[PDB]
Amino acid sequence: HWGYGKHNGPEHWHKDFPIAKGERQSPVDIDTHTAKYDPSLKPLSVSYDQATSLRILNNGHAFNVEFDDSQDKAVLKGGPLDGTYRLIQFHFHWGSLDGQGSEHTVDKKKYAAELHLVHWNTKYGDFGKAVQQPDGLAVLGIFLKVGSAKPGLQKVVDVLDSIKTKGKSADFTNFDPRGLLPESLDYWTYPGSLTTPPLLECVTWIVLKEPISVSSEQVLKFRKLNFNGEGEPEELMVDNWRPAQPLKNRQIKASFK
Ligand SMILES: Cc1cc(C)n(C(=O)CCNc2ccc(S(N)(=O)=O)cc2)n1
Ligand SMILES: [Zn+2]
Repeated sequence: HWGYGKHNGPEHWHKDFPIAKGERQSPVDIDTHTAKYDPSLKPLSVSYDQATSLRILNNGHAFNVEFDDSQDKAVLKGGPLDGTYRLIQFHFHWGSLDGQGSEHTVDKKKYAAELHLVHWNTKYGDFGKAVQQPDGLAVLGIFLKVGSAKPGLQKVVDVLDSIKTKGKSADFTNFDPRGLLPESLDYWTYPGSLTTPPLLECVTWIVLKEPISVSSEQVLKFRKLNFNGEGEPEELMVDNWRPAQPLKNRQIKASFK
């Protein structure tokens, strides 16, 4: 099965998922000089005040913080989006070292990690139908750099020892994802894909320019997670990021000058 190893990593995915070599794959490098400011882009509207987290899961590739998406609660709208998108889960991608881990890059700069807040377009009724549509998902991407701790991340960090290995989950209620948001909502946007199999070309990417800082200790705890299941040889969950993919016939737009 696919993963983040030397024999099943990103360069192999196209054999089972040949959309891997498609026209709108993610992530990409954001060349900041050639992204154009688009004055028609709107401010991003992030409304997380009623978000209801339920559970955190080690799925063997990352951990997902899952949300109850059965009511109109935690929604993303505005920005480049038409309509409204409901938060279903967030997760991260990170490195074995501070100098790598992000999926998107900025003028080739790799950040230590990247947070993905995943939302589905309500007009398609559920996530599984949304991923079949070219405007089905909106993923809010936020870079992480190592410096001062992020207080709003610590609750996630401290539950990780309970979900060390693949297939483990833990209750995770009352987590407020507003505590993971940078001060500024300036962003870049482009049409792309899921960054893990099935690599479906269903995402409007919204990547914030301002990173959040987390401490070394916080990322170090991400790096103690395991890709393996309990009772199997330990494989640390590190370097769970896909490299930048060809931009092809796409424009990256900036919300800001
Ligand atoms: C029920 C159902 C049906 C499909 C195709 N699912 C996923 O694709 C699961 C993977 N979802 C996913 C993958 C990558 C990303 S990312 N890394 O591009 O944000 C976000 C969500 N789930
Ligand atoms: Zn992701």
